This record gives sequence, C-alpha cells and structure tokens, in this order.
Amino acid sequence: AMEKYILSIDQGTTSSRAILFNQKGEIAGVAQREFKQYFPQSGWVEHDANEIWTSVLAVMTEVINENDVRADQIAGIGITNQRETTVVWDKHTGRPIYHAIVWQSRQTQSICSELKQQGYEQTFRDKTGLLLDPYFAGTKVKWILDNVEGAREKAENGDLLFGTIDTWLVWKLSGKAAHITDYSNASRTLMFNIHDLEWDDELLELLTVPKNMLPEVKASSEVYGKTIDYHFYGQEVPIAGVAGDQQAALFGQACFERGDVKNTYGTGGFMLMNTGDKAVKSESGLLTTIAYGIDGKVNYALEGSIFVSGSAIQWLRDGLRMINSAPQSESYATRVDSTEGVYVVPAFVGLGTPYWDSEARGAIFGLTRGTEKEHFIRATLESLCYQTRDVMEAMSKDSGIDVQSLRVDGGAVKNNFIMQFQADIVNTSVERPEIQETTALGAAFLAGLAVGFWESKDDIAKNWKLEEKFDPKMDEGEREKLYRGWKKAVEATQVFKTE
Amino acid sequence: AMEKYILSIDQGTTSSRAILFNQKGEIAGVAQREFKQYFPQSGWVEHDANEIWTSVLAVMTEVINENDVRADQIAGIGITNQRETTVVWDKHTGRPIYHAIVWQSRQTQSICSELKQQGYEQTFRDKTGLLLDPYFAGTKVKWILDNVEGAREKAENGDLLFGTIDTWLVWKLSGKAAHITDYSNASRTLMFNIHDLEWDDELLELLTVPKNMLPEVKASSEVYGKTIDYHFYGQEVPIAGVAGDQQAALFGQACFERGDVKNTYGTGGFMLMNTGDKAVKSESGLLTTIAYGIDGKVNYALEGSIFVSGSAIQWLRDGLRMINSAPQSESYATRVDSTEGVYVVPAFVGLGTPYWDSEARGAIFGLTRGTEKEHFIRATLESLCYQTRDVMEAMSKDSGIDVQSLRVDGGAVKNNFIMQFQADIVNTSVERPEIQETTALGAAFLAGLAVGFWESKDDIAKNWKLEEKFDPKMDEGEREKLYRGWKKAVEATQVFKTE
Ligand code: NA
Ligand code: NA
Ligand code: NA
Ligand code: NA
Repeated sequence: AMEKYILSIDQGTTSSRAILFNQKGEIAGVAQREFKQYFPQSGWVEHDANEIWTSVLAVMTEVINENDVRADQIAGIGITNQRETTVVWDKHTGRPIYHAIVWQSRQTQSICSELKQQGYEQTFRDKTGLLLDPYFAGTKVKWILDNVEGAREKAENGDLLFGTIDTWLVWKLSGKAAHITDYSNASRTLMFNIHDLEWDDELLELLTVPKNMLPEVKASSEVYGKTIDYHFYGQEVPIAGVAGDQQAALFGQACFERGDVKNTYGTGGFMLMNTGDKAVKSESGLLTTIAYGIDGKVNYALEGSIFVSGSAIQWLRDGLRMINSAPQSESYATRVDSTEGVYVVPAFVGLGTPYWDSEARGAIFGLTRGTEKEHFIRATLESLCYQTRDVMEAMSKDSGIDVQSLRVDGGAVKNNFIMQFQADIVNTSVERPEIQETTALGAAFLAGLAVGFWESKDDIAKNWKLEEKFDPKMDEGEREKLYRGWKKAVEATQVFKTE
Repeated sequence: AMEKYILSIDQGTTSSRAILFNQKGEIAGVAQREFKQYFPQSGWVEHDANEIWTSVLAVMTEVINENDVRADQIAGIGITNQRETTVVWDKHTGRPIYHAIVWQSRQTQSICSELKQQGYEQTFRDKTGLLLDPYFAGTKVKWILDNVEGAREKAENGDLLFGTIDTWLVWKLSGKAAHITDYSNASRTLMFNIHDLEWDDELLELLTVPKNMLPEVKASSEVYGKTIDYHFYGQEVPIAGVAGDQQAALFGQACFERGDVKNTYGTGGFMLMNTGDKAVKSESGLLTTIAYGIDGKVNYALEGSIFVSGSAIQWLRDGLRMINSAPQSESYATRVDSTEGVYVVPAFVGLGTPYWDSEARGAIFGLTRGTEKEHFIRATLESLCYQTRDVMEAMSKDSGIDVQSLRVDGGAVKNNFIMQFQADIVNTSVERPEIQETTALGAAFLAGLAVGFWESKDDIAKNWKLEEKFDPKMDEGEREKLYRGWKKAVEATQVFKTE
C-alpha cells in the first residue's frame, strides 16, 4: 500500500518481540512469543537457538498477519538482541551443535578461573573493557569447542560458525548470505578489541577459538543484506540495523552524547551512559563498552550490569507461584508500609556490578514469624532499586558526572511502586517515557536511518515524551538506614559459598 | 457413668489442647483451640493471657461435652505448658497488667545485654543452668515492671503476682486458692537456683523482681488444690500434675533413667536427655534444667533448644500462604528429588542451641531461577532435621552417649518425609510411637499418679508402642555435603546484623 514501516525484532532473554513503527515513530503493531529457559545445573542458563529462531519467525508472521501492514510495506528490518548469548552452528546444515549458552549462565566458570590463574585478566580488561566473568561470549565458545563431542574437529575443519544472537538471526534470515555483527554486539564477546576495532588474535588464541568461525564486524546502521524471500513472504527486505539490546535502548532514549544515561529494567538491569568518542576505564566495577557505530563514528559507553532485575518478579510468578502476573506484585507490595527488615538479594546467577562474584546465589534476609507474602514480595520488588543504586554509585564515581535525572525503560517501569521506591532510594528523579519500547525503537531507527526512512537520529529526541516523573519523597535518614541494610544483605550473601 | 478419667491440659504456644485418658492409657477425647499470636514488632512475640485462659476453659468444656464423659467422672487434672512465657497480674482483680511475653520474644534483648555487660552471665549460668538470652522468664518480668506504667509501684505494694503459664492456669482454675509452680517450670525462669532448689535472692535482685510476686515451688506430681466449682461444671476436681511441656513429653516417652532421650517437634524443637539425680554442665550450648520432681526425688536433664521447628511449616501456611495445611507440605517436598542447593534457616527469633545468637533472623540461601515452590518447601522441611542434628552433635559431645535411636513426638512426626530425612541426615534410627501426644500423656500420668489412678510410672513404658522405625539410607558423602551447606547457611545467617 502507500504507507511504509520499519520492522524491529527484539530477541530478548525470555521472549522475542516484533514491533512495527510508522513514519511518525508510533507503534503500528506488536507481537511477542516466549521460548523455553533451560537450567540444567545450579546457575547454568541455556536456550535452544532453534527455538529462538522459530520464535522470531513466529512474531514476524504474527505482526504482519494481524495488524494492517503487509510484507511489501516493510522498508527495512532492525535486529536487536540479548547480548553475549552464544550460538555455534554447522554452516552447511544450519543446525546448532549445542544449546545457546545464555549470558546469565555460570557454566564457563572453570574456564574463567583457569585464565585468571594464568594471569590474563588484565589483558582482557585493557583490550575489551570487560573482565573474565562467565557473562561474556568468548568462554561460552571455548566451552562448546572443548566439551561438545566432535566440536573441536569441525572447528578445525572449517565447518562451524560462531555468533551472538544478532549474528545468528541475520544469517538465518538472509538465507546464509550475511555473517555479521555490529560493533556493540562484538564488544561483548571477549574477543573484539574495542580500542582498535578488530577481532584480537591474542585473545582468540587464549580462548582457543579459530578465527574462521567469526563474523565480519560492521557499523550498527547499514544494509547488511536482505531477507531471503522464503523467510519474508516472498519479499527481499533490507536488514539494516543491528545493535545489542541495551545499546539499542540507549540510542532509543536519545542518549547520544557524552554523559547521557538510561537504565533498562528487563530480565537484567542495565545502566549505560554514553561517553562520546572516547572509552572510559572504571575502577568501580563498570564495563567499558561500545555504544554504537553510525555516521562513520563510534561511540563508547560505561555500563553497570545487574543479572537479575525484572526476572526476580517473574520468579515470584513462575518459580514460587505467588503471583499470577508481574503487575499483580504491586498490590501485594503496597498493602504493607515496609518490608519490616526483609531483604531479597536475587543473585540467581551471581552478582555483576560492582561485586563481580560469579559464585554467589540468591538469598533472603531479615525473616520473622510475622513476615507475610506482602513483605516478601515487597522486598523482591525493592531489590530492583537497591541494585540500581549500587550501579549509580559506581557510575557517579567513575564518570565524574552527578546524575540529576534518570530516563528509564523496560517492563518493570510500568510499576509505580518500583519507580517511586527507585527515586526515593537514590534521591534522584526517574523519568518514564510515553513509549517504553526503547530497545525496539532504537533498532528501528538504526535500520530506518540506513534505508532513508528517517533523515536524522534527532527525530528520536524530538519524539520522546515524558509520561511520568517520579520525585524523591523519603528522608535522608530512612534512605541511608535502608541502604545500609541492603549492603549488609549483600555482604551476608557473599559468605554463602559451597562450591 | 461410673468410669473415671484423667484430664490433661497442654497449653501450647499456638493452641491449647485438652485430652482425656482412661485407666488403659487410651485417649478418650481430644479438643484443641488456637489463640492469637501477636508480633507487634519484628522479633517480639506476645499472647493475651485472658485469651489463653478462655482457650483452656473452651477445650475442657468441648472435650467432656463432646465425648459424653461427665465432669464428676474426672479423677484429676494435669497441666502442662509452653514454658518461659510470662504473665504478670493483679491479685485482686485477676487481670493481667500486660500481654504475656512469649518464650520466643526477643523484646527483652536490651535487658539481657545490660546484665551481660555488667558481668553477670556466668552467675546466671552457674545457678540456673541457663544463660542471659531473652528466652527465659526473668527478663520478661523485669520488662513488664520497667515498661508497664504503674507496674513497679503495684509490685512494691504487693498487688502483683508472676507466673509462667502453669502457675497462671492453676491460679485461675483453683479460684485463686493456689499460686504454685513445679520444679521443672521454675527452672526455666532465670530466678530459680536448680542446685539449691530455691528462688535465688541474688538473681532476683539483679532482675529487680520483688520476691512477693513468686509462687511456691512444688513437686510435679502432687495435689496442689482443686478446681473452683464454677470453672468445672460444679465439681471440685484435684489439680495434681504440673510440668513444663518438654519435660512432660520426656516423662511421657518413658525417659526416666540417665541417658534416656527424646526430641519433640512442636512450635520449637526440644531434645531432652534425662541425667538422673545430678545436674550436668554443658560446654556445647545445651541447657542444664530440671526434668521433674516425683517420689521425693528431683531429676535433671540436658536440653537442646530450637526456637522454630514446626512453626517454620506453619509459616509457609499463614505467612507466605503457600500451603493450605502443614500436612500438604509433604506432597510438594517429595515432588522433587532434592532442594538443589537451597537452605532455609528459620531463625525468626534468633538461634538457640548451640549458637545462642539472639540477634540472628531468618534467612534463605542457594536460590536460582529454577528454584520452585517445591524446592523452597522441601528446604523449609529439612530445616527441622538440620537443627536437630546441630543439637545432636552438641548433646553427644557434652554427654558420653551417642544416640543409637531417637524417640520422637510432636506434630511434625506424622510427616514421613521429615522423619526419613531426619534419620538419613543423622545416620541414626528415628522411632515414632503409636500415641504421639506424649506431652499430654506425661501430664496425665503426673496427675493420675498423685491421685492413685495409676500406681506406677512403669505403665508408660509398658503401654508405649512402636508405630514406625525410620532407618537411615543416605550415602555418607551426600550427608556430609548436605550438612556442610547447612553449616555455611548458618554462618552466613549470622553475618546479617543491622542497626
Ligand atoms: Na525478555
Ligand atoms: Na499455581
Ligand atoms: Na514447641
Ligand atoms: Na491403675
């Protein structure tokens, strides 16, 4: 028809989403499909990359069939994704050789430990902006090659390809035409040198990964290829935007300049501040990473990473079966006026910023006989806010900027209790936008800019609108007592080590 | 209708029960009524002594009325009770001047802290067999006298009486005719010297308790007085048995000789070993206490005290609202094969034997995204077994004897999962009797003995019947791994302390 749209695919940790955006920046359709989470041992997290692929096909098809947009009205596709999660597959069959190892997974701990013991952690820090934690892709690749029968040989024979999720989806979607990643996704692999913007041969040799398995690193806004016709209703549509999910949210929050910051509350909680054209080092447990590559420039970021944020609330539903839906948690949490000393430390897959303790597991403290369901749920919800304060403190310290207002996005932001508690505990305003799908919006703009659907990234800034600003309303004394109890809870959590 | 019965009152922490026994030792009727638990602040636990008194009247009435046994068929009454719990009342009005302060309550912490600071713990220990923990009566009397307005003045004037629950009930029931306690209950007050067998002047001065408030200390099997007619359907029935509930259970398990031991799983968990006619000092966190006074002799015991045992299960029911009843916990716990590294340390009111840490609160460890309701419940159930093991390691050290089989009673013993896991985690057989209401039976015998209903306590031994012997079937490697994580769980629990 006459109107054209951009299709954005957000392949998350627990679900895949496809959202259509019109010229005005409005959402013209959304579809979401969950896929299985595998936890074969304590702290491991795996996905079936085949199911992830079918979930992406499922949401593309749903969003095109069920709104008023046909495949021929799609001007371009942007792809964004859960970062670090690693897929290794056979290039001829297109079949993965093992589950995708998820970013959260701690299964590559023995590998990180060995590399740390051999004295290489500083080299990885200096070259990648990360550290030797199980979070990153490199060790997941090594794990697959070392532990899966036949993997090593196939790797040696040139039969295998590596990819983060963006890479996997583009290869499948393009009919094997394009094996690529962008700078933001590559920066999370532990194999890409963020300073010289090239795969690093030393790091690859330390990780025992053959260079023949790697995609070509590209900018985040560029026509990488097109959909193979049979995966897009007979049409060949430009695949033109790719960035890691948290970086996409950064771009979708118009945080384009040095000091601009946002926090995303998803499965995990990720605060990123754009540091412009220079990489900034951190002494307080932040990652130095790449924001995006566009217009021939590369922006870097400082990141605070929290492994379990919104997924703490989901655990209350799926795990303990205490609530029917995440939004229902607010009613329980607000039915009491305090947690009465209870803390929940949801270190289900260890602790990220600033602790970086991959052996810690989840714990709960301050329980008494009068602790009710309301208190427990309330404490679970406040853990999203306490973890964010930990990150903010590290971020304000290392950035040298005092954050006077945080833009936020992700599912948990709809929860007024959590947003207000957040503002209170950090004594900083929290701003929730009208369109909270910033990850999708960012990827849509990367693609749309590449195909000339939009002319300027500033449209994002212009279109952004404040839905609600939460202002701190809690005395310094209460705030400081509450936070001291949180830090004590984390301290106690770190003592529980059995492994 | 000719035949006579003994009525046994068990005034527990969460309910009062009245059980009728015939000459054959058979249960001829049971009535139970719950009363309100008050948790006004975290760690505090209070009861309304007026509601305890009406709950007792209620179960006496229900059990006779509903089993067609006439009041004039009761040959005697035995009273047993939650120990330490403290009532202070006006002798003219019979009205308590405050709630009863429960054994569990931590509200007397500061009072214990001051006496410890002043250097007085080892005097309390040497005289009473106890320690300066909020568990015991003495500091509860002081708290009431210091914090209830006008109370100090009324005490000084002779208007007030003190009683543990036994004393309160006997006073009310006899229409103010008898203000007494037995040696077992008195031994738990922090005011009674267990070696000299008398109220201790030094200890009263330190606690600031006037001696005029104290009842007379008697044997556990003696006619103390009779029911006042209007509280017992026009009859004046001998009140002839009084012992602390755990001591009554010891007696009811036929544990009459040196080395005989039982564990009772109730609100709390209590292991007592009879030590014959001599008091044994503990070096490993056991209390030295009085078992009972009968036939002109006084038996002593060693005790391991766990504050939260079966009440952890009740917490799943009324606190987190995860189960409909304690028995339903079994099906969830056995639906999985292990807790997968989850531990539940139910220190809601601190830790008793052997840690004696009154500031510790409840905690949970080892949580992952895959921890489900079933895991959480199972770990909660195992906590009863781990705490018992802690007490058994202590008990074995400060006695010579290593348990060969443990006689058990209380509400949780009906749960086969728990008894089997208990036997497995300690590598010792557990024997569950056919009649599990040993506390009630013990109190019935103390009464019946005193009125000639039974001529010998040997009948308890002869009537006891094994219902099921649980035999350990767990690999030693597994047992040691499991118990090591429990100990680490407790270590981490002890780190969480707030200001
Ligand atoms: Na997700
Ligand atoms: Na359910
Ligand atoms: Na109990
Ligand atoms: Na007899």
